[PDB]
Amino acid sequence: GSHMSWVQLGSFKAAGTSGLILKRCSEPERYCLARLMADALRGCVPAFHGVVERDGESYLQLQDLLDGFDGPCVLDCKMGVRTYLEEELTKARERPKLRKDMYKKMLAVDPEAPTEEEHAQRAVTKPRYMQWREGISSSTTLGFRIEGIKKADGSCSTDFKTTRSREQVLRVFEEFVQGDEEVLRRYLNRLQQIRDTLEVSEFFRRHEVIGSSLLFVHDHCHRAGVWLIDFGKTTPLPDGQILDHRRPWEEGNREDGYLLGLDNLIGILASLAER
Ligand SMILES: Nc1ncnc2c1ncn2[C@@H]1O[C@H](COP(=O)(O)OP(=O)(O)NP(=O)(O)O)[C@@H](O)[C@H]1O
Ligand SMILES: O=P(O)(O)O[C@@H]1[C@@H](O)[C@@H](O)[C@@H](OP(=O)(O)O)[C@H](OP(=O)(O)O)[C@H]1O
Ligand SMILES: [Mn+2]
Ligand SMILES: [Mn+2]
Repeated sequence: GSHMSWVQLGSFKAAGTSGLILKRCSEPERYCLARLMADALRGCVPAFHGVVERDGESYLQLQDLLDGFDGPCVLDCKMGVRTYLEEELTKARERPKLRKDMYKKMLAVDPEAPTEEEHAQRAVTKPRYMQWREGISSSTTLGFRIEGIKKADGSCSTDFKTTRSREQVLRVFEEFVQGDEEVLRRYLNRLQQIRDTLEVSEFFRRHEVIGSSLLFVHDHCHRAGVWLIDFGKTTPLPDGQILDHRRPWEEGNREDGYLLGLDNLIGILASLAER
């Protein structure tokens, strides 16, 4: 029905118009959604209708991706081998912002993960925290990770920080689709068509795509959709340089491994389909 329905049952706000949702405006994301409405990827992303002012603050007017669905099941998949901007590595070297919260969140999962100095600081840098998160999840090895699942009653889970192996990921999607062969076939058809669109997209070859997700939505009527969301960390390459989105990331090359992720994701769903 609507995302705000689930939020009720915080960058998001209810829109006045039916089938729309408001997201806190960010300059990079607004720039990206405007470009995307004129790109090959237009149909692979939520409709962007412009910006509205609400309680003296700027909001993106977006398609509510849950509108078409009757009690939607939702899975958010963060795409890429790298999940932070290269500029974070520079800031952490010249002027580190020590994060006590990120130390705690790290300590919780692996008490041996922090260094002697991090233990002394009770704090880590963001890039260090994000690189650690990439390695204990599937991000580093498969180029994506499951972030959360969110059904319509309100039953939700974010308990996937150590979902890392191909077979672990397959079992999460297995549980998500609950043996619905039609939903899985539709998901795979949609991902195949998204990969084809990304491989010809003028936007995609010219932009570093960090921290974006694929949103999987299905319902008990076997309706299934997938969209790219969250362009808040998607930035243009300088002087007409391009990415292949498959080759390994090395500081300076701005590679995101987005298509390495999508290739592996398609391979896992295709594997599940044959079980
Ligand atoms: N257009 C949309 N329609 C419906 N639901 C949406 C839409 N965009 C986002 N959502 C939901 O909101 C969640 C967060 O979206 P996202 O764009 O990643 O926001 P964010 O504030 O950047 N969150 P995060 O990346 O986790 O720090 C998604 O996982 C969906 O469940
Ligand atoms: O709690 P988690 O999931 O272990 O870590 C989150 C991470 O998932 C992501 O939401 C990140 O925001 P980003 O993608 O850079 O916009 C957050 O960073 P920050 O706290 O907002 O700096 C970081 O904490
Ligand atoms: Mn996001
Ligand atoms: Mn985000």
